[PDB]
Amino acid sequence: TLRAAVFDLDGVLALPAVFGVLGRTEEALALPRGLLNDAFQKGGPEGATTRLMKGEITLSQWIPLMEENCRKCSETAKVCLPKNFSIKEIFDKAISARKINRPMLQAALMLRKKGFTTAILTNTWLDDRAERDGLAQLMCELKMHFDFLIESCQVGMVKPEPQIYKFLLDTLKASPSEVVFLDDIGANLKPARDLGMVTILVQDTDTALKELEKVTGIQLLNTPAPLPTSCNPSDMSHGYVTVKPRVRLHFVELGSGPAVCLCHGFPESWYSWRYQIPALAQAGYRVLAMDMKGYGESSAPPEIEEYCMEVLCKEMVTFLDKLGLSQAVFIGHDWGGMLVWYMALFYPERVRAVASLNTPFIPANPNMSPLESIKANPVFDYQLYFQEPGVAEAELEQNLSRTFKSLFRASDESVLSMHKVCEAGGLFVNSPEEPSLSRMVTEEEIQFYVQQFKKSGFRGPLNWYRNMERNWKWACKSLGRKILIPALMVTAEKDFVLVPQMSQHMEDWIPHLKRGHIEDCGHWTQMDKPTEVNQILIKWLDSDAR
Amino acid sequence: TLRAAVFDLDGVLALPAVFGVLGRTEEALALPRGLLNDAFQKGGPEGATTRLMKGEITLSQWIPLMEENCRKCSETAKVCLPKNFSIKEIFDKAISARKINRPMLQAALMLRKKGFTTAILTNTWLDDRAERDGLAQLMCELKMHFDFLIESCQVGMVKPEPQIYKFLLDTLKASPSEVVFLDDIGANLKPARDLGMVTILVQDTDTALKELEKVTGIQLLNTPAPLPTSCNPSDMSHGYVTVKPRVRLHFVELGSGPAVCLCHGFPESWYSWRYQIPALAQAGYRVLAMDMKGYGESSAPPEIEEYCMEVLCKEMVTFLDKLGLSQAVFIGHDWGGMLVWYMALFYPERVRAVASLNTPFIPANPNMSPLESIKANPVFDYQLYFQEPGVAEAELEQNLSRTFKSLFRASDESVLSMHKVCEAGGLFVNSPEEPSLSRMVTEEEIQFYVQQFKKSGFRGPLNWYRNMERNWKWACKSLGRKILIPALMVTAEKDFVLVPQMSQHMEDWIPHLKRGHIEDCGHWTQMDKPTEVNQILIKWLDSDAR
Ligand SMILES: Cc1n[nH]cc1-c1ccccc1
Ligand SMILES: Cc1n[nH]cc1-c1ccccc1
Ligand SMILES: Cc1n[nH]cc1-c1ccccc1
Ligand SMILES: Cc1n[nH]cc1-c1ccccc1
Ligand SMILES: Cc1n[nH]cc1-c1ccccc1
Ligand SMILES: Cc1n[nH]cc1-c1ccccc1
Repeated sequence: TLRAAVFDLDGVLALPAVFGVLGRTEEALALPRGLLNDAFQKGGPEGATTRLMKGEITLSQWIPLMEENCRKCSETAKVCLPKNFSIKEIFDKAISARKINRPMLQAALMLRKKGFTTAILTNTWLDDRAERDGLAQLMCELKMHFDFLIESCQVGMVKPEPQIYKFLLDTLKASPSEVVFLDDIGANLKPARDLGMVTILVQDTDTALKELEKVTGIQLLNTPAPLPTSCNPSDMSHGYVTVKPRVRLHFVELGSGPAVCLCHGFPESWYSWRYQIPALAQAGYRVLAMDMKGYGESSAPPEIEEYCMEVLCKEMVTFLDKLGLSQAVFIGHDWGGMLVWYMALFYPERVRAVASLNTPFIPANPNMSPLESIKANPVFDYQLYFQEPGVAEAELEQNLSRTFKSLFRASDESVLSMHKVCEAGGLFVNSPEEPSLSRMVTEEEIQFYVQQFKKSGFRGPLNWYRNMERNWKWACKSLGRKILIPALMVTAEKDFVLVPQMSQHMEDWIPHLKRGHIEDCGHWTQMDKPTEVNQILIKWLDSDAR
Repeated sequence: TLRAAVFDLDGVLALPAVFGVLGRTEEALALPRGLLNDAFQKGGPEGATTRLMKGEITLSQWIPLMEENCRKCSETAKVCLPKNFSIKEIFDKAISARKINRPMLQAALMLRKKGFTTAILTNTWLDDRAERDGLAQLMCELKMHFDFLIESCQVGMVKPEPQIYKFLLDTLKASPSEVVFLDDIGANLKPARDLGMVTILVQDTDTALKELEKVTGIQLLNTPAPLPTSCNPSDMSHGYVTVKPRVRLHFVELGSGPAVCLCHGFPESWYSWRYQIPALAQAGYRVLAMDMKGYGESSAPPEIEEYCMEVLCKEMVTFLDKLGLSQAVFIGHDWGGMLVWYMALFYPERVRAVASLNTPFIPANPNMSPLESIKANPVFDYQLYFQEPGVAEAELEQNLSRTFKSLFRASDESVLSMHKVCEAGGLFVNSPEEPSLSRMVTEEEIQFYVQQFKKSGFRGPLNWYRNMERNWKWACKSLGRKILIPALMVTAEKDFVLVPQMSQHMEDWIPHLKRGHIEDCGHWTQMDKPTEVNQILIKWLDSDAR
């Protein structure tokens, strides 16, 4: 029975294959057929290309050897190479044109998700070209999705040598009959077949996946659209910055490029951004996904005033200072979205660009108490229930599993009365004891939140809602200002508290405001519609944040 | 008695002052004298500029108001503003031209070092211009060196209003007679003088520093060249990455830009790079200063084989993978320098550029055992003393304070026989019990190393020296290769083990190799000559790493 799947890189996980480009170059240059492909494999096991693939020499050392091979091949065939013939130019162009074969990677992902051990087995080289980064990027993206990466130039062996196949089996800890092996080269497939492995000769991707589906008994073609890559907490880089003697902020960090600071809402975690972190890093950004003050591995001081917007914003400025960052793009959701607008208003020089999911920017009304304003909208009734220290902490901490399962639900899975709350006496009056698992979250994801909240509970988080008067006084100082830095407002059609209509007047205060809108999306935007969130954020970052 | 020093930003810590540029623009445009300076201060406490400085409006909102003021001023004076008159262009240019007044900052640094509380008190604005980053960078660099930064636009008060001065005193927790106040504006200096503060009217920096020196009784002018900014461990961002089930790597992180991975030697710490970390981040790089495997907060497994170069290099590749970095510049010293050459040789695609301090690149001799080679050079005798598990651990762990004080010494402060070692029976035979403190290190810096080494001791560190045969076998695979990526070799004149002469044949293997050389420099390069190291590294990074 199959339990491992092995994929080649060139012509399988990345397209197009070398044989095709050498063929195309020959056709473009009107060279004798097979000349370049012939000079490339010249000397077989004793040739320059074999030395390169075994890691005896680097790619830059191999270029001049390939050039000699081309000249010998041209001399024997009595033809002339064009005056401006450059192997370097040809090879630079072909490497950069090579892209991940997305449906093949999709199939590898599905097999692993079903319990298969997956590996990449490739005849590759040590790339020291000035343009090597393009290749490093492709390999870094690809490799993360597999259990193993076996590179000919690292192991000192090449396909079709029999030893690399026994090495592969040793690495997989599998018998040949338990392995499917996919390769676009018939000669490289043969030794695997000779050992008793299932082999797939890859020409067109669709037929290869049909053969793969048939042999594994797992549907790989025509499948529903997969979710974006998520995060495994234990595999992330965890960062810790002391912003003041009693306060440290924890963050998860991924990628290179402009700094993008993600700010979660209530009662959440850096983990609420799990589907955005890999996508934004792959899009060319350095992601800093915070545990906001009062949450997860960040400090959670007990005092209400430690959670006013002025204090929270000052600490995020200190966070940047200590990291040596002059700016960051600030992206927030819910209370994180509230924080990001205030960062834009009070610290524009430190904010490269600002984006909020669900949370609109509404200027403080100096002629009305926030308490007065809140009471007028019945959907904000829970905020009044949250005021009394200890009451909401007791209900929310009673059963963490129940709390998160009740909260984290799609628009059609509501389980709690988002009413009063106060008069019903609790957010969970008439709510199930053991709610059903939302289609949005797995049991494992719920248990992560449960474990995070065992450290500090709900006091710090609830304190974000206990500074209404103080926040209002501070916000009143900004009434003569406008937000003129790049800004994005993302509305969620089915957030029944932070309704899209609440954002309708934002252009009065943010004239250059850009927008996104997500249909059939509840309050938990990032995990409700991750694909849509990623598309909106990346498009906006690439156009307005650089 | 004075115990606090307050500095203005414009015309004191940053030059040149606004009044001068407005004057220059008037002269350049042949405008009536004082026209622009007049439109700028128009309306005094009720004017647009006061609203801007109090933070009522942002800089972008203030530009159009300043333009109207200019037109009213031109109308009354019966003159015409040129057709292409742009306040935006003028102000953009003046902000970018403004630079830190280095001697003034030097004096502020010296006063704080002597126990003064230091602060910046500035009439500033909320910058939302597309070019705001230039200013954010200047402020971020400046602010780190002071106890307080008081900005008019954050506190809603301006100089010369009396309240800002009482606010300043409250912040400093000082009586007016304990404060020196430096300002280039006479009107802004007056309220401080009226309270009883010592005041310095700053015109030319040298005279201001003479007045400052006289009043504080501390030499500030003509002082010896200061050391580069160091690191306070508790103020750094600390990162942690699990590279394998039992191994986590710790690093300190600072700055934005291309990733620069610093790799310390034996028996050191990320802290050995303390003078490089702020300088390289300020130079525009994202510094990742490692605790190498076996050190500080990184894991220290007991097995010798966990410390072979092949394993160490693979883990540094995993470290990059987990951080989502396709490449990093690798800079190493001693064993870190050995690691970086092997990273360049085995993982060129992951290495943006490579630099080593002291450690040369010498290819493995396949016709000789490393043990054979080592024995031939008497300066490497200690490496033979290090071979036996437990012997060197016992001597080095006996008294950590003694160990680090004996090791970390300048070229003229040698305290140990760097002889055999074996026959003398210990690195500390005939060495003092309580060595004198080297001019290179403070007691506090020594105690940091002492505290780091209490966690894992010397087993992991010494294991770096216990893989000679294994490292030699692995290095022999790379004999046909050359290092063709950007590379820098830095020699230290007075390193009596890793002598500059050992690097003499490197161009045979690294044809494009660039070099640096440090005179009167012992083995501990980074702390021996930090200014020189910073100059060499930054110049090289800017030309070859980007
Ligand atoms: C920020 C926020 N997140 N969720 C609900 C929120 C609020 C907060 C104050 C007032 C109205 C609504
Ligand atoms: C916590 C919260 N803040 N704002 C809205 C919230 C919701 C929305 C839907 C279901 C539960 C909770
Ligand atoms: C309380 C309030 N009233 N109006 C606006 C308010 C804010 C402002 C900043 C942060 C939270 C809430
Ligand atoms: C790397 C290193 N750092 N210091 C001394 C070193 C060595 C190591 C092996 C062989 C000779 C010299
Ligand atoms: C540890 C070490 N490795 N190489 C050279 C070393 C020195 C050099 C001078 C003084 C003490 C130790
Ligand atoms: C032992 C040895 N002999 N020659 C070169 C050697 C190396 C190579 C890599 C790392 C440490 C030492």
